[PDB]
Amino acid sequence: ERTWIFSGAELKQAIEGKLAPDVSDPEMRRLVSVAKSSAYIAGVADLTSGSDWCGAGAVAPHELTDRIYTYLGDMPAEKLDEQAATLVREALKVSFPCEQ
Amino acid sequence: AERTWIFSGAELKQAIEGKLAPDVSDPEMRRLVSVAKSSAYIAGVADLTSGSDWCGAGAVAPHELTDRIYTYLGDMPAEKLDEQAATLVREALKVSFPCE
Repeated sequence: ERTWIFSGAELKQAIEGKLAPDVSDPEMRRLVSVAKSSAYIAGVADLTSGSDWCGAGAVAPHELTDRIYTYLGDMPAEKLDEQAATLVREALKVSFPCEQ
Repeated sequence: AERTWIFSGAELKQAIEGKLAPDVSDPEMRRLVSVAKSSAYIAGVADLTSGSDWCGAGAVAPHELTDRIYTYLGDMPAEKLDEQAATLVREALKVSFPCE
């Protein structure tokens, strides 16, 4: 019943530099791994900007990764097995809420 | 600047083509990092919208998503490709793999 490309656990591993399994090079596993996490987060952040979270023009990419990493660190194993993107949306919404 | 998005459509199209990692000097590594970014950006959008904007995640291979998105971005004029990539990914997925 898993159909998602990244789980929360895998996105957390990507941020930590651990999600380039098909890369044999060392000390360039890290570059590919964090490129995946940054780009996955960017997909969710770009799509949801101005709807689920606000202030895209005043937030640096590194700040998005930091908030998401903190949030994923808060999640128990059952939530981290679910799709990563919903967790990114939740992190952005609590971090950078839109005025209701 | 009016632009707040991390990837434009033009940048996602360049990433799929292996040309969005300018601070990576080894050519093969530039290509690997670039396509890692495109795959992960698309995955963020695809995972978030699965079962709502597009359907079939269990049966469609990741490479098929990239192929449909690349075709779709190739359909867009330059002004539209300057907009956020994620909404273009959602549009590509919705026309390619519609729900109900």
